[PDB]
Amino acid sequence: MRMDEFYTKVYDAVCEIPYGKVSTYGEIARYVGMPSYARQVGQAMKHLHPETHVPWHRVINSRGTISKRDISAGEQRQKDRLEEEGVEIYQTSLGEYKLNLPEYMWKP
DNA sequence: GCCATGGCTAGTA
DNA sequence: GCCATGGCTAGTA
Repeated sequence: MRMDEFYTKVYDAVCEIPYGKVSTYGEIARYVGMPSYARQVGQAMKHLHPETHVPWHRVINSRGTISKRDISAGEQRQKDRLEEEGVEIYQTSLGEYKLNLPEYMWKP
């Protein structure tokens, strides 16, 4: 499979995560049949434009935290979105935001 | 080509 | 560890 397809397949899968659930880079990656490709799902999400109607906020790492995402710390926005979805998050010592995976985890 | 740089993470320590 | 992108440079031609 070529990139650009992959992407389309990701976004498809991401568009499938239910309102108020979530998944992880890792899961998605395996979902679309390329388990080794977490990081890239990462990047697929990165490249989307704001105007997207693709649920990129519903994807976080396997440690139930909002991925660091150093460049453009304006990922604060991912938090907001997720709260208004009802999902409930808190911070940590060392900052970060985090939630209860077993609950919110989309178990397809 | 070799190398650093990422919204990573299963399995060690 | 895994793996794409993209910016350097040995060193072929």
